[PDB]
Order: sequence, then C-alpha cells, then structure tokens
Amino acid sequence: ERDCRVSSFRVKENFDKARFSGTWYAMAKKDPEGLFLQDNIVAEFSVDETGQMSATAKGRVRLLNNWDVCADMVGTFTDTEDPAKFKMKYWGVASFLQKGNDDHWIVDTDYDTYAVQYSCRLLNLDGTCADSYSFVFSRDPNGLPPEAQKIVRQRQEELCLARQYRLIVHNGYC
Ligand SMILES: O=C(O)c1ccccc1NC(=O)N1CCC(c2ccccc2C(F)(F)F)CC1
Repeated sequence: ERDCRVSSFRVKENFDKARFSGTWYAMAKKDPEGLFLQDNIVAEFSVDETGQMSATAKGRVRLLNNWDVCADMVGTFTDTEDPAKFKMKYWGVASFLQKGNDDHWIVDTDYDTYAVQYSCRLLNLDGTCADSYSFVFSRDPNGLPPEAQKIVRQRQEELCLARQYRLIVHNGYC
C-alpha cells in the first residue's frame, strides 16, 4: 500500500528551464530495458533564445562484450502544461543511429547542487510504470552535499525506485 501510480508522482514545482542549464553529471542510474548508456554519463542542458530547452548526452556502452564505444546524443524537449514535464525527441549523431521519444520529467532539483530526472516508457494496466529510467544528476562529480542526499533518497522512494539505482563510473574514457 503505497501509490506507485505514475499519474500521481510529484514533479518539480515551477521548473526553471534556464536555471537548470549547464553541465550535469549522472552519478546513479535506474535502467530501463534493452540498450542504454552504461557510464561516463554526462548531460549538457541548454535553452536557446525562444525558451526551447534541449540537451546533449554523452556516455559509454558495451555491445556484445566485443566493443566499448562512446555514444553521443542530442535531445529536444517540447513543452506541456506541466513545466516540469516534457516530451523529448532524441537521436544519435556519432556512431549512434537511433531516434526516440521519451517522457522527460524533472522530479526535483535546486539547479546548483543536484537533480532527479525520470522517464516512464510503458504503463501497466493498473497505472504503475512498466519500463522506466531515472538519473541522479550532480553538478559536482565528487558528490552531493548532505542535504541533497536526503532529498534524492526521498524522491527515489517516491518514484517506487528505491534500491534499484546503481552508481555510475566516471573515468575520462570518453
Ligand atoms: O534509449 C535507448 O533505446 C538507448 C539505446 C542505446 C543506447 C542508449 C539509449 N538511450 C539512452 O542512453 N538514453 C539516456 C540518454 C537520454 C538522453 C539523450 C539525449 C539527450 C538527453 C537525454 C536524457 F534525457 F536522458 F538526459 C536518452 C535515453
């Protein structure tokens, strides 16, 4: 008995696109199904003149334990009536050829310290999420202050994802 229905998750009240800009380092990850960035994950969010928020995403993958390649993406967030909620068109540009549409939600952040991003791709009949990913973002790759830790641990819980995040390696490999 703990509402895991996606339609009832709180996102970030009054999300300030532009404050959210600059570099963010993923430090922990909840994975979706199939292929995905594995580590050395780094996001670069920006907003152009109009208010269009877009971002790039750079990280490492392993395909068949034969290859270690640096994937490289670009996303563009269309808006919605929730400022914390977006539709994200993303694609590859390097080696990477895929295109996709994922929901992009900022669940909580303070633009200076940390950020919790989240994305459901599949709803079960009962409303819960069937396939989701989520990133613990940090402005400083050496970690989050004690206050941000407490909030991330709250949100992960509120997203019915606690304990399903694994930490992310960063070692210049890309
Ligand atoms: O989704 C797949 O099918 C996939 C397959 C193989 C390799 C990687 C994959 N996908 C991802 O790794 N990601 C994480 C990055 C994310 C992205 C891309 C561009 C700009 C911002 C973001 C952000 F919103 F996640 F930050 C797109 C989904």
